[PDB]
Amino acid sequence: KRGASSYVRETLPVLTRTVVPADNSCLFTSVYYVVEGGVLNPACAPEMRRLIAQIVASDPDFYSEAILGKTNQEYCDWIKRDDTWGGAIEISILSKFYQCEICVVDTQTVRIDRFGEDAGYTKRVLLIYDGIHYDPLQRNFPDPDTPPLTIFSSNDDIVLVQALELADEARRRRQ
Amino acid sequence: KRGASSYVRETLPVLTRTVVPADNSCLFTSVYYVVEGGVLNPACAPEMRRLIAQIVASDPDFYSEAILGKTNQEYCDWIKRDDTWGGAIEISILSKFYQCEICVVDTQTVRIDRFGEDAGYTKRVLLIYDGIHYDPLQRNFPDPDTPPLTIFSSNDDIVLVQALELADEARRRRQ
Repeated sequence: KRGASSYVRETLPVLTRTVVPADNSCLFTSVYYVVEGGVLNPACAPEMRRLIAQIVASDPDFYSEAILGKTNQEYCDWIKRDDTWGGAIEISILSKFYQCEICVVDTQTVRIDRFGEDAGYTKRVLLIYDGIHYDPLQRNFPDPDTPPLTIFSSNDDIVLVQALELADEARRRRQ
Repeated sequence: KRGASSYVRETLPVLTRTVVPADNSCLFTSVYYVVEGGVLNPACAPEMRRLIAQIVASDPDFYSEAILGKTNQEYCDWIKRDDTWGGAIEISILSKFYQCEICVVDTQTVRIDRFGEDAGYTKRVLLIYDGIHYDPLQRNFPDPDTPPLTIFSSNDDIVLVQALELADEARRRRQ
């Protein structure tokens, strides 16, 4: 029969995805979810786009065509549209605003893209990206009381270890 | 446009499954794969079953009905059949024989079952189990030269962190 006495069971916290709506707002909704401590607000994008436009218009010395791929005013008009999709340029701006490292695991390349890698921020948050859609990641614990965590120490590299595994498994399921 | 300059890419080694045949030999084939350094030998089971029977018959003081769920002779006849499936009793015996901790991640319970947890072995190997089929796990590296690794230090808990993630993702895909 079974053998239940011949081993010691172990468990640890794991990272899990929380799914946000599959629309062009997903970057903004995912970022809000993790910097807010794990709370979905599907209406956050217009305020976040306005914030990004304010930041970019206020620093044209930095935010030029070479960075934005559009003129500074053209970019600001563009980010304020309700139909545009966010990406790396906006994640970099939001990382600086929130003063938080944003680590995006990419399931197409099995790599983490770290925004704020050298900034000395004390916290990091994680998203997962498949080339079109972003979702937020959180740490779930193996106990019934601890709520999920979305904001990590920037010295916590366990989350990076686990995120990469999740990306690798996703890319293998895709293949 | 794209934003490729605004982040630092990072990667790390990840654990991956190597698939062994979907038949009743899978425990034995998976164990051979990892203790042999990552080599599939689909013909290993008869020799491994004979070894287990020899070990059990040689220590009836320990290997009684309370451990085996059969009489010692009934167990030895049973393990030598070519149609029987291995499980925890056999993993515990093989862990002692190989002097290696065998860590089975269970995708039904999202837990690692550690055989040899307190034995002071200096190496560990990992399998993944879904309630019926075992496959071996290995560490693959993000470079073209390092071959995959199946035998870890028993102080390497990164492999446990990553295995649990893989189990969690498997149980969520099942649901």
